[PDB]
Amino acid sequence: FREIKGYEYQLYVYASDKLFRADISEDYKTRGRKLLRFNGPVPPPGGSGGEWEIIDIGPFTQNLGKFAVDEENKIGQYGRLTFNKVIRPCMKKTIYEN
Amino acid sequence: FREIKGYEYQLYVYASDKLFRADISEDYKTRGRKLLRFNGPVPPPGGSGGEWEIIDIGPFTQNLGKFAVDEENKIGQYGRLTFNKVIRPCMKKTIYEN
Repeated sequence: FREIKGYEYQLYVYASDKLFRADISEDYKTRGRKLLRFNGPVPPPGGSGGEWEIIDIGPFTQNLGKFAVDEENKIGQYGRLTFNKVIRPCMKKTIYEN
Repeated sequence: FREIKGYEYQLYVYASDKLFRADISEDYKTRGRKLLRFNGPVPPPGGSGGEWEIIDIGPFTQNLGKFAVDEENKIGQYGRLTFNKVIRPCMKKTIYEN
């Protein structure tokens, strides 16, 4: 916990006049960067703090993991994957209407 | 801010015995789900809290946005995009070595 492994940056980015969410990893030692997420268009953030909480890892959460693996298998970036389980911590963010 | 637009779930998921980070959106009204991120393998989370902070939107952050758009243009999910700007809030997470 003394040695840094890397960073993750989460951005709201306007491109072609539409708003996207993008996540970027940056390795500490090599400075190498990777795009992890780029989705939208998304609503602009409110001037107040987002609402987020850790949720349990019961059946609903396990099912989100199954969904994620099923959707990733349609993409194929990592070959054919077999879902094992979701572990703690799981986070839920609630996005409110303007 | 009274009406919910949807939720976002952030998971650590084991698939084929490797650990990935996955993010899922869930629309409130339709319950429709989308995979937004699935990357790894990633280190397992520590038993303590992750370290995260909001950072300014100066040149370094603008450059992360340019990177994100350049990388998304190599994917093409949204056509050819033109970077405009990164807006607040931008978040930085530090991932420490085990």
